[PDB]
Amino acid sequence: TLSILVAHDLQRVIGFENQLPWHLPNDLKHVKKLSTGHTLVMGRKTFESIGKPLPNRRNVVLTSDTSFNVEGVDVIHSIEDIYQLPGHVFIFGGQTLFEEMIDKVDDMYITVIEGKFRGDTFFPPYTFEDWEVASSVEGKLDEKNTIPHTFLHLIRKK
Ligand SMILES: NC(=O)C1=CN([C@@H]2O[C@H](COP(=O)(O)OP(=O)(O)OC[C@H]3O[C@@H](n4cnc5c(N)ncnc54)[C@H](OP(=O)(O)O)[C@@H]3O)[C@@H](O)[C@H]2O)C=CC1
Ligand SMILES: COc1cc(Cc2cnc(N)nc2N)c2c(c1OC)O[C@@H](C1CC1)C=C2
Repeated sequence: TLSILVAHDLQRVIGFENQLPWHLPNDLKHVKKLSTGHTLVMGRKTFESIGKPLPNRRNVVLTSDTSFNVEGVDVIHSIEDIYQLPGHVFIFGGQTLFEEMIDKVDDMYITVIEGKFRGDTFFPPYTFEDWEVASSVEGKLDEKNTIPHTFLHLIRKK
């Protein structure tokens, strides 16, 4: 199973200066629940943003750099390697990966951040005429999660 996993704001911002624009623990907890025990596929810049492989799952980085060899990371070098990997693979970012994979994945786990952030990287446009809402669940606000957000699970129609 091939999934996108992504947080994006009302204008589909995903990124600013190689970090997330928002502070939102609940969504990182969401990511953790989903991807633990499974595989993340991520491009190099995104990996460099996370810095270390995420515990307790397979971390796969897509890069052209054949020097690349990082303890705890699998390297692949073309998009097409993605479809080898076994099990539930989450496409994990960034803009270039989402743009490359969005027409190819079975389904997407999106967190809509109900906010307008300044960004420099974006999730590509998509339509609900294409994507059916398997679930929509409001995140809870609290001291430490103070931006409204909705967990969507969307499945390619038809
Ligand atoms: N909100 C969210 O859910 C998430 C947001 N982000 C954000 O996304 C942004 C990063 O996106 P972006 O800047 O596009 O970078 P990416 O993380 O998508 O990585 C870009 C790099 O990935 C590698 N790559 C991509 N496609 C290929 C390919 N087909 N073959 C070989 N290598 C490939 C290249 O690495 P190289 O040049 O080394 O060869 C390329 O430079 C950041 O701002 C980050 O904060 C990231 C993940 C999640
Ligand atoms: C671009 O930066 C990040 C992207 C991401 C990617 C990411 C974040 N949020 C969502 N919903 N999907 C994603 N694909 C993460 C992330 C990032 O910064 C550390 O942090 C980690 C937390 C510490 C364990 C997890 C994810």
